[PDB]
Amino acid sequence: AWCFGFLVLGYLLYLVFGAVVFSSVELPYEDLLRQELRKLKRRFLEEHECLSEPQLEQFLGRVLEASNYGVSVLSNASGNWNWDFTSALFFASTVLSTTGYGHTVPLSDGGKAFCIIYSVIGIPFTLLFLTAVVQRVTVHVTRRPVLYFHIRWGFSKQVVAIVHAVLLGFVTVSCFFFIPAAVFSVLEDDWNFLESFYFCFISLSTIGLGDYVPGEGYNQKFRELYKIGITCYLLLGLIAMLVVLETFCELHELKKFRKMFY
Amino acid sequence: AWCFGFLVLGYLLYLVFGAVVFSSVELPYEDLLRQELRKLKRRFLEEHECLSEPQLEQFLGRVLEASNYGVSVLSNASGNWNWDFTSALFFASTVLSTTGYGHTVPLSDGGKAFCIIYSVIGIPFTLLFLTAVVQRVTVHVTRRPVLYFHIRWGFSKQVVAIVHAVLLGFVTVSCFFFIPAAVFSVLEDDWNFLESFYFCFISLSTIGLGDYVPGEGYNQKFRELYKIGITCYLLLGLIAMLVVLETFCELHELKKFRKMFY
Ligand SMILES: CCCCCCCCCCCCCC
Ligand SMILES: CCCCCCCCCCCCCC
Ligand SMILES: CCCCCCCC
Ligand SMILES: CCCCCCCC
Ligand SMILES: [K+]
Ligand SMILES: [K+]
Ligand SMILES: [K+]
Repeated sequence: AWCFGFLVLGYLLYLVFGAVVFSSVELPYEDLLRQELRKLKRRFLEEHECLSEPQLEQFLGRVLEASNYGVSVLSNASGNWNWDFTSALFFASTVLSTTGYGHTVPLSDGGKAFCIIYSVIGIPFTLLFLTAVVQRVTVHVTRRPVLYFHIRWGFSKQVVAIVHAVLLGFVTVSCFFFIPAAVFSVLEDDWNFLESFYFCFISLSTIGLGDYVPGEGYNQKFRELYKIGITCYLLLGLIAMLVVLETFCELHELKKFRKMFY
Repeated sequence: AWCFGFLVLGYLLYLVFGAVVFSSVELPYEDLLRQELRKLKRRFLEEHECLSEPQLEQFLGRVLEASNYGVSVLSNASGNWNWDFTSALFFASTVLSTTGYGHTVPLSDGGKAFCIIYSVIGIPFTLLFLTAVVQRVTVHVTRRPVLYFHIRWGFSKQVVAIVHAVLLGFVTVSCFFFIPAAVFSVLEDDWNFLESFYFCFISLSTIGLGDYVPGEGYNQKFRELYKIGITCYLLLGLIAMLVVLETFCELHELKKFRKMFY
């Protein structure tokens, strides 16, 4: 009934809350870096006294645009190749999965045209693949065992459904957040558990903001195999998430909530 | 029946197709830029003959990391502020909407911890808001008029549903892709219709790869109002997309397909 307006107001106010706290958290840091660059650049020109400021600007602009794409001039402009076939496979999985990883400017002019045609057919297609798998998977993982819980012990399905949903909710977080976060943290030599879990969450959830992809390690050994394994893991984790989500919707308490709310 | 395996093989082969074409499209361009930096940096050191290469590396690394975050040293390190309250509001809407816009490294250490707690409660919440609105909206926009089409002219609902779905599919693309792409293209002075439509598609779809957000224009006048209007537009466009998607699922031909497929 009228409560629907309450949800909209609460949600929009929640968004405002998120915005203000994000600004407070990131404003002193960004200001600190801004001040740091505003002294470092000036210092560079000061001590050298041999280089000109307008002339430096063209070089800085070109390199910065290059790093916006994702190619760095560091290491004699010879870092780990960024657009090899394997990384492209990770990129395609992340576009279809809607995680959308990539750099500040991800694709060149021609590649933005192609993405549109590729994705516009491949999003309903991947969605069709995902729904079919969760459908087939959910019957085997969740509905059929609930019947086993219902037949052998002969007690209320609703009690089983809540308990089954929570236990599944725990295993998937255990198996697909805590364990992978540990794996990535030990593997990558520049991360810790919090940051690795951040990547896990932002990957299994389809946010995928920015890039922040494990694999940018210089002189990585099995970079290709790593890339293809984190792609299969990503897609499959989205399935597991899209199964625990499905079971929660089936629950009487949650499905009743949405209907009573409306 | 067995056809399910055919879908999985076709989908995975489709992903491989996307990867190879993406690599071919982006490999010569990235190589060209890589070669260009591999001559430009060397030229810079050559003509100046006053600056040292290892000493330059620290400065380049610091600035490049700063631009990975999204703060540029250009314009005397005083460009349009990036983390003001309004931009943060756009960022929060894009995290909840799962579009995930942001730079190569979007958030500092503290802000990655906060995002997890904020999003983990706010994704089921925004999802709950979205489903409620499409539910209420769909009845008014689609079901009730279909009844008008069904009562007044008294002919097959299925014919109406297909025709109604296509017409709705046309209006929303007309109203929320072609028109906004035109608006952004004329507004922003550095884009054209193709690129603007690319942003529209990647925004209404939850991909949102990289950043590529209109608003980075230097000396923008009404940047704040622009930011808040493109946030309301983004969220609302996701609603319209999540309504045309819903109506297509209702169609007998499409719902039959998924069931016959399974
Ligand atoms: C790829 C299909 C569309 C997007 C699906 C997004 C699912 C998000 C699930 C979030 C689960 C809860 C995380 C805390
Ligand atoms: C909002 C959170 C769940 C994800 C919904 C994604 C919807 C994608 C719609 C794509 C429509 C393409 C039309 C041509
Ligand atoms: C029960 C079918 C699972 C299929 C998983 C495919 C992962 C690429
Ligand atoms: C029919 C209700 C529409 C609500 C729109 C809210 C936009 C922020
Ligand atoms: K995304
Ligand atoms: K998404
Ligand atoms: K994204």
